[PDB]
Amino acid sequence: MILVFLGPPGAGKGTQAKRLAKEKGFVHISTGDILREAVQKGTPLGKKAKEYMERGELVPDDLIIALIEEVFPKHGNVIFDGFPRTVKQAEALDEMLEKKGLKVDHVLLFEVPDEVVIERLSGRRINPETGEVYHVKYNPPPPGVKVIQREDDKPEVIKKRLEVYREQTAPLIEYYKKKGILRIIDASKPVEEVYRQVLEVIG
Ligand SMILES: Nc1ncnc2c1ncn2[C@@H]1O[C@H](COP(=O)(O)OP(=O)(O)O)[C@@H](O)[C@H]1O
Ligand SMILES: Nc1ncnc2c1ncn2[C@@H]1O[C@H](COP(=O)(O)OP(=O)(O)O)[C@@H](O)[C@H]1O
Ligand SMILES: [Co+2]
Repeated sequence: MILVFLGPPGAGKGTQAKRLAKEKGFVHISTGDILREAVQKGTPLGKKAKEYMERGELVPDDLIIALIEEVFPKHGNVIFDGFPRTVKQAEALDEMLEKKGLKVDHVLLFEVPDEVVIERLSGRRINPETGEVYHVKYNPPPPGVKVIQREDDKPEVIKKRLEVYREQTAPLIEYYKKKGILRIIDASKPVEEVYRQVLEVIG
């Protein structure tokens, strides 16, 4: 089965997806994670993407659409996490799945207010050795463990990513609600609670 996790940055989409992949064996496709690997490796995608990312802008559709083609697994259930981000991306995803006799089964919309997303992101910390994600207030790193804060988690960039989310990504809500596959999630709640609600949604 094929899920899309949709919603603003910091809503908790990655936290839930990684949890789901791990416990239920979903294939977790994180375009954010994939892109950062590429940038850090200086691949051609990496080198081109870098500037858009640093600046809180969207990497161009064609690049991302091709990236998805590359990583989409022949078998397994799939969580799309951070893709699609635009209407053009969603149209292309539909056609790709189609050629494979597949489709998007559920779009989960992680609803959470602007106020909450700023607190989630500004406090997001990463363990660079394992890539485990933490938060200063809600799930603090173990003492003596070194962690970084991502550049795009800075206030100015956060502001721009929110803006980008509202302009380009938010119209996906109506796009999927149209298909009758959009389920709403209350992403404001604690992790365990948001998680139980994700499980109930997907049966
Ligand atoms: N589907 C996509 N289409 C275009 N660009 C993307 C996509 N996914 C990620 N990116 C780029 O990578 C950056 C980091 O993505 P992501 O980790 O999903 O952001 P967030 O901090 O909101 O989780 C995005 O701001 C964007 O520049
Ligand atoms: N339900 C929640 N309540 C409180 N904090 C959360 C919750 N879900 C995630 N977080 C924290 O908020 C930050 C954003 O989570 P993340 O999954 O990285 O966001 P997204 O993937 O939607 O961009 C992370 O630091 C994470 O540890
Ligand atoms: Co993420």
